[PDB]
Amino acid sequence: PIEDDLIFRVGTKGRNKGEFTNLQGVAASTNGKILIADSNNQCVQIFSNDGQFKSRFGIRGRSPGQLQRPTGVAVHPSGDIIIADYDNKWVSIFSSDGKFKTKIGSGKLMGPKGVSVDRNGHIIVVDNKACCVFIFQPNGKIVTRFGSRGNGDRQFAGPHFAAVNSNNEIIITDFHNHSVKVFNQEGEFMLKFGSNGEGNGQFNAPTGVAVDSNGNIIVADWGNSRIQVFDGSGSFLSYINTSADPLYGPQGLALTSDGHVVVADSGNHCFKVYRYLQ
Repeated sequence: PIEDDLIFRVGTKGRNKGEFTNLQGVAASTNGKILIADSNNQCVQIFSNDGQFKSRFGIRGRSPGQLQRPTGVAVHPSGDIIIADYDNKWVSIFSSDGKFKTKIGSGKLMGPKGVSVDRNGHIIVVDNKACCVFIFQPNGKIVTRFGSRGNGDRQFAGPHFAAVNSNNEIIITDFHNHSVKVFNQEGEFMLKFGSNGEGNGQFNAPTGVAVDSNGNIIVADWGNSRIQVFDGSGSFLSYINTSADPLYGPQGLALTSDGHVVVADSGNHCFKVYRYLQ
C-alpha cells in the first residue's frame, strides 16, 4: 500500500532536537504550532504545523519548574503551556517560552496523564493512577472530581487523554475499559462508546483523543495502533488511513489549526501529521 492520509512524519530515536525517546502528549495551538511532550527526554518540543522545529524546553528533575515524567500537554488560549507530570504528581503552567509560572494539584494527584482546558478556563486533569478526573480552577482549587477505579460507566481503568467539545462536554479515553466516555461540564456521565476487538469500529486501549467543530471524536488506540473517527453520538464513521506507514503504540493526538490530525507514533519515535478536514 503506497499512499495513505499521511502528509509527513518527523522524528527519530534520540535525545537531541527533533529526536524522541517516549512521545506522550501532543497539543496543537491556534498560532500554528505542534507541541510534543517526551516523558523520557523530560522535554516539550515545539514545531510548526508543517513539521519544522521551533524550540525545546524542559529541565530534568523533581523540583517545581522541572520535568521528571511529563505526559499530557495542552495550550491555554493565553499561549501558556500546561504539562502534566506522572512522577512529580502535579501539573505545571509554563509561558510559551518555557518559563515556569505555577503548579497545580500538588498533594492531590497520584499520576496524571491527559490535560485540557475547558470553555470556562478550568484545567481538566486525567489522573491515570487514581482513575479519576479533576476539574481545577487556575489557582489550583478543585471544582470537582469524578471517577474511581473500576470497570463500570462511572469508573475508569487507567484513563489516558481528554478533549472538550463545543458544548463544554468532557471526553475521556478509558484505556483498560476499552471505551471512550463523555461527561457534562459537572463531570456527570452521559454516554460511553467503543468495543474491544480488531474489526471495523473496534479498538484496544484508546489513548490520544481530539474533537472537531462538528463534535466528531478522533481516537488513537494503543493495542491496534489505528486512528478511528466517531460522531458525537459515539457511532463509528471512518479511519484515518495509516496503512502505508503504520502506527505502533500511538499516544497523544490533536487537531491542528490547518485542519490536520497529529499523532504521537511513540513506538516508531516520531509524530505523524494526517489529512483530515481537506
